[PDB]
Amino acid sequence: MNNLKLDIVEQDDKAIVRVQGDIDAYNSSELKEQLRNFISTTSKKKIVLDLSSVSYMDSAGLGTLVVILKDAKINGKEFILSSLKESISRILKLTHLDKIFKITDTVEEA
Amino acid sequence: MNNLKLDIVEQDDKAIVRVQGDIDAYNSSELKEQLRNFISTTSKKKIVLDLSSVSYMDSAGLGTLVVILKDAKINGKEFILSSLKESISRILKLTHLDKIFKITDTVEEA
Repeated sequence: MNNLKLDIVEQDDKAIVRVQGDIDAYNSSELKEQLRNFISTTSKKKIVLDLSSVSYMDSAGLGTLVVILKDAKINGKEFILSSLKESISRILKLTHLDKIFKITDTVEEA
Repeated sequence: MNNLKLDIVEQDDKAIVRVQGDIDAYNSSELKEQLRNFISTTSKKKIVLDLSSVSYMDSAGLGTLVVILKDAKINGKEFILSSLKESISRILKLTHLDKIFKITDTVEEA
């Protein structure tokens, strides 16, 4: 159970979570619980995951993001994925998860 | 790494996979592996997962199903989820994965 570094910055109406590392079976449980806790103790209405440094995701990772999106909405927050690298934009289009996730080009746009 | 048993039946234009057990982190890799191989052998155009005995799915499980749908289509096949229990119907709705999966009420309807 390896990498996964979270750099969180809150400004405007956004809680920006810069994710370093890939989101896969080795750190998806860690990702879920950090986001879980953060969502419960932030005043911001939008939670933006800045994936600019994420190059890979596996099925465990996609499943975790899907449920985190749900947990966020349960909490009354908007969840957005921003600054995807082409490999991830690719994976989301192929699996049609782009029909579920709100996705912006840049974090500022969210 | 516990349960998971696949009862496969081919008839008509479809390959019916009766899944016994839960689709979770403990057997999602196995699930993906059997389906992968099956999808590569069968001549049926439709692959139907009869989930009537599946009571639970976790994030690893949902993520696996999403990529199996993808791999299925890659192989030119139709992938369908059928006979869901309400717990599962519930989860797919909450996560909005019902926007991705073709789901039928019964296996015969697929």
